[PDB]
Amino acid sequence: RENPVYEKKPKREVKKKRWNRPKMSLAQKKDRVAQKKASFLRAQERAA
RNA sequence: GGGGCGGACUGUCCCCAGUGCGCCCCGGGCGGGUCGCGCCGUCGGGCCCGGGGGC
Repeated sequence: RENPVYEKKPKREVKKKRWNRPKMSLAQKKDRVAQKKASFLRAQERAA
């Protein structure tokens, strides 16, 4: 009842560090499947 | 399409291969959007701009 006013905590500058994985692009996710197919083919041609 | 810097990720070649991203350097090719200059053409427009036989 004496001092009810609220004071915001001072803001500290961010170092701009990303903590979570970013979204990979179409080129990356297409190269991934291309090389997956290539790897499977090259493994199977030997395993046979 | 290249190089450098930093980094994030993928693949049963993976000691290796491969992809994107932010910055810079790029020698560049492409076209059109804007502006400037030069040249060409107009029985062009400016009462047919201005200078030295017929209406």
